[PDB]
Amino acid sequence: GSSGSSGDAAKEGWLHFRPLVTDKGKRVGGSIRPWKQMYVVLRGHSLYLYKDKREQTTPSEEEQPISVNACLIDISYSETKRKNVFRLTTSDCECLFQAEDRDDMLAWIKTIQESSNLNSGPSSG
Repeated sequence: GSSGSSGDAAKEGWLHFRPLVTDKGKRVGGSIRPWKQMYVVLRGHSLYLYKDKREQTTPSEEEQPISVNACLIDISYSETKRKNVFRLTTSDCECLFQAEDRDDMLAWIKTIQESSNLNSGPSSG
């Protein structure tokens, strides 16, 4: 699916990004911030978040990009009042992602899981 779908991002849409931790050499007592709502865009193998949908062409503003090339998605536990939420863990850091409609959620999980996974698809012919 190349040279067709407009844009340069596999998928895009508003989602709640809740990181588990960013630092390692720091002893903190509790998460730094709760569920954050920022436009999340998937371009290639990196996740570019945005506090607003004013402009995508440009990179993030304050939140650094996260690599998903080797991440691990898993339907977040079914305990959080938040429904249709998938948990993603990148070799660099870990975070969460919520959705609106189940159908929509599944879409993301797939799209991403497809990017991270080996791109050894049939590119012959």
